Amino acid sequence: MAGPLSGLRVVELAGIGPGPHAAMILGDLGADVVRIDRPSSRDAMLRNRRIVTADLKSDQGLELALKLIAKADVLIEGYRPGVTERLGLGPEECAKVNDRLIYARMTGWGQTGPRSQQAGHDINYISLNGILHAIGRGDERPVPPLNLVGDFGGGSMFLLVGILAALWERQSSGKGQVVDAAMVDGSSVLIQMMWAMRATGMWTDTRGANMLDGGAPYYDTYECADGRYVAVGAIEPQFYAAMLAGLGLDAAELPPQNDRARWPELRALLTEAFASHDRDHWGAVFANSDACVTPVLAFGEVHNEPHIIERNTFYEANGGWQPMPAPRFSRTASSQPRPPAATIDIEAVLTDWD
Amino acid sequence: MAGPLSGLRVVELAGIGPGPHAAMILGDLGADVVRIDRPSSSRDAMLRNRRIVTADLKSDQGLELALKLIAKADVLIEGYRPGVTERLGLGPEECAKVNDRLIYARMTGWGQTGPRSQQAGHDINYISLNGILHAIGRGDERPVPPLNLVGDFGGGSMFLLVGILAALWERQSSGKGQVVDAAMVDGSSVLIQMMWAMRATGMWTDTRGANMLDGGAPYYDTYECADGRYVAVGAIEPQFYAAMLAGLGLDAAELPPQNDRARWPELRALLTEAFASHDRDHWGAVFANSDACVTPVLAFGEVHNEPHIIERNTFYEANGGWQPMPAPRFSRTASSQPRPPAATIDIEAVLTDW
Ligand SMILES: C[C@H](C(=O)SCCNC(=O)CCNC(=O)[C@H](O)C(C)(C)COP(=O)(O)OP(=O)(O)OC[C@@H]1O[C@@H](n2cnc3c(N)ncnc32)[C@H](O)[C@@H]1OP(=O)(O)O)c1cccc(C(=O)c2ccccc2)c1
Ligand SMILES: C[C@H](C(=O)SCCNC(=O)CCNC(=O)[C@H](O)C(C)(C)COP(=O)(O)OP(=O)(O)OC[C@@H]1O[C@@H](n2cnc3c(N)ncnc32)[C@H](O)[C@@H]1OP(=O)(O)O)c1cccc(C(=O)c2ccccc2)c1
Repeated sequence: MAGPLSGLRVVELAGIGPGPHAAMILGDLGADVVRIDRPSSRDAMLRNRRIVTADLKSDQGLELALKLIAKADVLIEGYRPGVTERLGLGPEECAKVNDRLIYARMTGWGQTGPRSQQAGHDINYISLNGILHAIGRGDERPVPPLNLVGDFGGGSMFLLVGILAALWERQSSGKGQVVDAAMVDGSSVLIQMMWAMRATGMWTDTRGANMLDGGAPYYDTYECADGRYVAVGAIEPQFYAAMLAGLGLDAAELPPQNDRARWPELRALLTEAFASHDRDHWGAVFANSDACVTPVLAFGEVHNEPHIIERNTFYEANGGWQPMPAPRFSRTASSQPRPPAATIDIEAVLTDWD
Repeated sequence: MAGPLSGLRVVELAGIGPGPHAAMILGDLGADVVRIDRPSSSRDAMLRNRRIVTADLKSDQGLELALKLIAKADVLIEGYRPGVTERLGLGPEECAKVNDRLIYARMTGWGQTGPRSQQAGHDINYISLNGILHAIGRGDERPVPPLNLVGDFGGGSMFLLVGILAALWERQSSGKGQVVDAAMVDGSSVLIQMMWAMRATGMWTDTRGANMLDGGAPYYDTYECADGRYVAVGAIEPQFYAAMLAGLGLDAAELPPQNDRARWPELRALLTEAFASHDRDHWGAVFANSDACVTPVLAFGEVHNEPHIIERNTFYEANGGWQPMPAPRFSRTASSQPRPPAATIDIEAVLTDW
């Protein structure tokens, strides 16, 4: 198996959202990933796995599972607190059969506290810690950033950092431990820059009035003549100057880049400029530029973008394109993901593993 | 130094955004983090858990001090355009000669090669190219940037972290380091792999504001309350949706079906009128301890008053401002409270200590 995590062994108890995403990235980087689902696969998030079923409520299902776990490095579970305990797959049961196991618990609200038993999804976790309120236009209700910030960014990715930091700690101590990854925590660390900026008077709680939330005319999207969009991210004054020259705009006509009181007016001037040509035109004009102006591509166009094609950021599978592994490694390179490995028998795996 | 990454030694060539966010988290988890800034130069909490040092790397003495640190360290982080470290004398090849155990971590937006590899850019630019930006915001309006959460951090720093830590695990076999190439355009593509999966199997359109998780579903969105503040609704599962309806006072019999997309306009109007009839804190009461997946959308400034946030110590206080505590959490080797940014140190003192 290709990648820096060759021969890492990972047991995944099937769930949704973050736990499966973390398992995927582990797979992607060469880990041996076995996912236990329940007797009751077309999701490419299940790439780079062996799938096995087992009623974990049965006596045998439990016993089989504990044999897997005994032979593994990492266990991932993404159920509400208490769930794995009741199955007899809790951290303490696992530590009897393998004091080396990294026990990885993926929740939204965490392991304890008043909301620990509440159902939730991404939108709920990011609502509570200030993140969701900060996203969208000011004259309007907050908009969910898909499920990128709670499930993945502040979720799976923190589970991963935890699984791999604990594997490092293990090398010097010989012992596993429990990783408690809560989306409400990770997503808060994910947005630490805003907490830093608010502390130094450089971020408000007003939506749509900030450097990076879309309120700044040099950090936003603009509609073009054809109804498609560009993104502008020209924060540094020299990039900003370069953009203005490429728009045909004389800097003397315009309010200061960072006079926030005149942003409305600046925006109107830039709006009229971008509107006068189509997206492709601006993509051309600004190629090789430090003006920080890029075409906003829809998913279906991404496969036609030179920089995407030539770095092979995607590969063709199945119905269509999928992201290749990340990040990239010079010596032990990941390989192209294996499609979801149709259900094998949990005994097979055990023989294969000893 | 507390945390699972105790012992880990890290050199960070000062940059902006992902590079320092990665460095911070390593610090957060116990790593020993030394940051080399240029002398043309702390109230940014993103530079917590650091020793800072000065050094002109353009000078001959600068370079060789730098090169000593690198020799005695496990990890190098740099986030400059490709070719910059080379032309400084700090490239991978030069580093591999004073320390072949080094994890050489390269944080960019566009990657190390290809047509955009020298273009300046920010978060909004990298997510504009891979389909992400286009998918965020309401359907009748231009895309809205999800702050810099998806490119810089979730799809940037966090992949840098996984790469560093995956390579550290690899260096337990081979005894040799390697080059980690983390590009935001790639990492953020893996961050959104779910949408690429659903797109392949007909469960996600390219139409902004018309999907299950982008705000198009009346049961996964925010709603404005009587007081002009908001709640989040994430009631995807039918059981949770039913619980929400009951709390709202709406009879399922009078509403269109939850997933009859063609009648979402009606459904949304009904839910809109219901949520609008009481204030956010009413709904907060009604639904606490419920599985209805309704939470208050708090602003940053109110987060410190939320019981579940307080009790799990998701935040700590520092220098007039709350800041996030490290994530994730570890049962045995817990992280400490982060130390504030430390006034500078002489690069000699550090080489001694090491
Ligand atoms: C955008 C969105 C997301 O945000 S995904 C992230 C959702 N949040 C979390 O994951 C946080 C932690 N987990 C939970 O809070 C719950 O898991 C629950 C999701 C609320 C469901 O609650 P429940 O259904 O009540 O489950 P539970 O955790 O309470 O326990 C159920 C268990 O089932 C039993 N058993 C488990 N394995 C087995 C087995 N092998 N054999 C037999 N039984 C098993 C356990 O014993 C336990 O049962 P109980 O004893 O306690 O009954 C998101 C992201 C991605 C996808 C989705 C979709 O919904 C979706 C759907 C279709 C297409 C695309 C997406 C949503
Ligand atoms: C939301 C937003 C973000 O998205 S942040 C992420 C931006 N993207 C990246 O980071 C990816 C890779 N990097 C770059 O593409 C460039 O770095 C550049 C920043 C575009 C432009 O930088 P340039 O100014 O051209 O620098 P360069 O990297 O090409 O080369 C600079 C070098 O400087 C020299 N030298 C370095 N160290 C030393 C030293 N110790 N002594 C002497 N010289 C040194 C090198 O030699 C080289 O110079 P040259 O030889 O080539 O001249 C974001 C995130 C966070 C913050 C911000 C803010 O802007 C902000 C600002 C204020 C408050 C709050 C936020 C924005």
